[PDB]
Amino acid sequence: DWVIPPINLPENSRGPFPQELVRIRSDRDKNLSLRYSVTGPGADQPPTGIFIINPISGQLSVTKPLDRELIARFHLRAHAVDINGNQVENPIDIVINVIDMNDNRPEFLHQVWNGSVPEGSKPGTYVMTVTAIDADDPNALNGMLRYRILSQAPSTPSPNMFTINNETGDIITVAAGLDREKVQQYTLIIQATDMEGNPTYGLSNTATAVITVTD
Ligand SMILES: [Ca+2]
Ligand SMILES: [Ca+2]
Ligand SMILES: [Ca+2]
Repeated sequence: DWVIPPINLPENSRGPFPQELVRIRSDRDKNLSLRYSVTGPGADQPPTGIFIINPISGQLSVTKPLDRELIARFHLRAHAVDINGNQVENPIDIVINVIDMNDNRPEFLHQVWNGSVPEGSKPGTYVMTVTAIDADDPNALNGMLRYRILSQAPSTPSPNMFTINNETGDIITVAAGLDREKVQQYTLIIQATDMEGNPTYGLSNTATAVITVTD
């Protein structure tokens, strides 16, 4: 059977509601006198009443701003009986996909990671891996994040003893001169702006790390 073309709607619509879309209707009204209704979540079920369908005509409409993070796609189903309450057309399916929008800053799991790194270690050594997550869609720039170190402290010897794999997020050293008696531990702030690190559309957020130099 031919399948009904999916309506794609982005969350956080700005109304006014009800918004207009498709007009699902049966060609029986060519002599008959139909009447419609919808079913399934958003219709006659939780959120009950988000998708309404003008009994007559068939305009299919949505009554509120949506959010992909609660329900991404809707599997509604339209029906049609004639005024003598028969049943002329088998219920047809309808899919309302909800498209992603970057409306979720990235969280960092632990807001305070900890770790160590040996005494005076050769550069490029691996110290620890911090990570973050983003509720927005993963195969999307709204869910693709990148990490960077905003600050280090103490500021000596070199005010940049570490680095962090912009993609995977594991701290690495690039400078030498680590001495647990000259500096027992470091405190770094870690940012993780999303949108593929994009600075003017990515939503940032932070967490910090304490690197304990091993003796
Ligand atoms: Ca949301
Ligand atoms: Ca985001
Ligand atoms: Ca989202």
